[PDB]
Amino acid sequence: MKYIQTEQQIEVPEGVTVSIKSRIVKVVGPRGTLTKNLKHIDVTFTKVNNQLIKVAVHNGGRKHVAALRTVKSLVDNMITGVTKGYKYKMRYVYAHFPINVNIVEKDGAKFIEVRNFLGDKKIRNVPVRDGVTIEFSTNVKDEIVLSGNSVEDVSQNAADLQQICRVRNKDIRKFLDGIYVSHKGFITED
RNA sequence: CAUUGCCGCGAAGCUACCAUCCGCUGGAUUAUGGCUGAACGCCUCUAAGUCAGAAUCCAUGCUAGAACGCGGUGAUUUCU
Ligand SMILES: [Mg+2]
Ligand SMILES: [Mg+2]
Ligand SMILES: [Mg+2]
Ligand SMILES: [Mg+2]
Ligand SMILES: [Mg+2]
Ligand SMILES: [Mg+2]
Ligand SMILES: [Mg+2]
Ligand SMILES: [Mg+2]
Ligand SMILES: [Mg+2]
Ligand SMILES: [Mg+2]
Ligand SMILES: [Mg+2]
Repeated sequence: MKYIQTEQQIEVPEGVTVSIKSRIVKVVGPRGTLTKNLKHIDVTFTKVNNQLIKVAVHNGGRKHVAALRTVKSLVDNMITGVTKGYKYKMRYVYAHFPINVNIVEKDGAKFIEVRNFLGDKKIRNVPVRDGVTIEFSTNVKDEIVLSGNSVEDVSQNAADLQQICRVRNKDIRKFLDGIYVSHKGFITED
C-alpha cells in the first residue's frame, strides 16, 4: 500500500535526556546511560517540545511500518531502563537434588556457577553481562534477582541461566527442573 | 663341486597391530531452544535486531609449494 506517513510518539519524562545524531540514540537519566545504533531501520526522529520525540516513516510498506513501533518500543525500553531500571526474578525448580548457585569470579570475568543441577557433577557457568547485577533473595527461598539498565542485557542474562539448566534425555513434563523466570519488572517500582 | 648342497646359530639392513611411539584447538553456523519486539494496543524466537547451538563449515595445525607468484641476504671473474 505504501502509507504516506506513519508516526509514533515517545514520551521523555522530566529527568531524561535523549540525544539522537544520525540514528544513534543516547538516553541519559538518573540510573546511568544507554546507547543504541538504530541504523538498520531508516526511520526519522524529530524532537517536538523536550518532553516528546516523534518517529516517522515516509512512504513505508507493511514491514517498514511494522518496524516503526518496534523502534518506539526499544527507545521506551531504554528510557524506562535508565529511569526505573529493569529487574528480573528467577526461582529454582527442583524435585530431589537442590541447585547450588553462587556468584563466582573466574579471572575477573564474574561468572555464575551452577552446581548440582539434577545431581550433575558438571559445574555450569554463566557469565554476567555488564550492567546486570546479580542478587540472591533474602526472605524468598531459592530466588535469584537480575538487575540493570538494559532490558536486553538483563533478560538475555536471565535467558542464559535458564538455557544452561535444560534437562537432557528425560521427559520434561515430569523432570520440571531448572531455573525459570518468575517476574519481569522494574527496580524502582511500587 | 653339489645351479646359495643341507643343518644350527647368525650381526647389519629391511620389516610386522607379530613390535613401539604419536594423531591439535578456535571461530561461524544447521536443526533446535531463546531474548527483545512489532505487525495485530494483547500475544509471538522474526518481521528489524539479537543469544546459544551438530560428528557440519571455515580457520589453527599438518602436506606440497605457482617449475611464467613474491621477499630478505651473501659473493659477484683483469694481470684473464
Ligand atoms: Mg535439551
Ligand atoms: Mg529414556
Ligand atoms: Mg670340478
Ligand atoms: Mg658349494
Ligand atoms: Mg596401527
Ligand atoms: Mg517474549
Ligand atoms: Mg532461529
Ligand atoms: Mg530475523
Ligand atoms: Mg550466537
Ligand atoms: Mg585455532
Ligand atoms: Mg616457487
